This record gives sequence, C-alpha cells and structure tokens, in this order.
Amino acid sequence: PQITLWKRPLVTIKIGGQLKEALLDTGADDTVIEEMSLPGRWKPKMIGGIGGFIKVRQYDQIIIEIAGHKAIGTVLVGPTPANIIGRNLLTQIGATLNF
Amino acid sequence: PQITLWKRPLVTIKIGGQLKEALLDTGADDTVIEEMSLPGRWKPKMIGGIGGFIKVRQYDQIIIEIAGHKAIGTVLVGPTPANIIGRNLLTQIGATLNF
Ligand SMILES: [Cl-]
Ligand SMILES: [Cl-]
Ligand code: NA
Repeated sequence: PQITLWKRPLVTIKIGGQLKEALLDTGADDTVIEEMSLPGRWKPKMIGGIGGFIKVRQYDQIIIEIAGHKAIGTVLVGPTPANIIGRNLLTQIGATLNF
Repeated sequence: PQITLWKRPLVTIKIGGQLKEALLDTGADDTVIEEMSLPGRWKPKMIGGIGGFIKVRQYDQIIIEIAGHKAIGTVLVGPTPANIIGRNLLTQIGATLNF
C-alpha cells in the first residue's frame, strides 16, 4: 500500500495468533508492544521516548505479521502507551518513506 | 525522494532562520523541536509518548522548509530528546509510507 498521514498510520498485526492494532513508526528504532505473553527467554533493554526512559523485555526471533506482511524479529514488551512497529520490522516488510 | 529505513530518517530543516536536523516520524502527531525562539503567540501544551509527558510551547502558523519542501503549521518547542517532524507537517510535503 501507499499510506498517507492525515490520520495515524494504524494497521493490524498478528502476534501469538492474536490480532492487535499498531502504529507504523518511522521515528522508532525498535518495535514495542503492550504487555502480552511471548515464548522463550527475554533480555533487558532500556529505551527512550519523548518523556524519558522505560525498561522493556526483549524477545528475539518472534513471528509477527504486519498488515499482512510476514516478519520474524525482535519485539520489545513493556509499558508503552501504544503498540509501535519500528524500523527493525519496517525494513523487513520493505517500507520506505516517499515524497 | 525515497528514504529507506535502514537508519534513522534524518533530514535538514530550516526553521526560524536556523538550520537543524530532524527525524521524519510517522508515529508523531505533532512536530517538536528543541528549545529555540519563534515569533508570535504561544500557549502551553503537554505531549506524551514512551516515557510519559513533557511540557512544550505551541506556536501556530510557523513556516518551515523540510528537505527542500516548504510547509506551514504548528510547531511545538521544548525539551524533546530529538527534533521530530510529525504528521501535521509530513502531510504537507506529500510524504507517504509505501510497502
Ligand atoms: Cl498544524
Ligand atoms: Cl495527499
Ligand atoms: Na503564530
């Protein structure tokens, strides 16, 4: 698709067999999702946002579908105000910004 | 241009007679710049995201040039960790996300 930005670029994702809404975020290095259960072991990570820093759980090699496009990569889980798809997965699905 | 997302999508902007670097951020509703002077009236605002909220000054009808493209809109000024061009100005330069 070609997604304009008059509204927030929200898409449906599928993770763990469940559908969720998430924001396509070119200003995010990483993908961050609200609390949910993911398999395997996690590693610690500190991330920064407009307000300061939060601690998250880093899960690697997670299967995730983004607007119908398959990806497998790192997902951070923590107290984000919104589910965000960052550049680590935007690159996997071939996303570019154009103007 | 077409901008890939292998690295942060930073561009040069001209605002307030000043050149700055800023991040093209589809996950931001609004444009937020580090402390600087702008002309005109302003009013206070709180904006939020991953580590909570910060207080900014809201200036309306500010002319900006973003990678060579002129636009006008609201610019928020305050202690942001990064200069960000959000959707309110991305739309004006015709920016889309494509995949
Ligand atoms: Cl505006
Ligand atoms: Cl348009
Ligand atoms: Na003004």
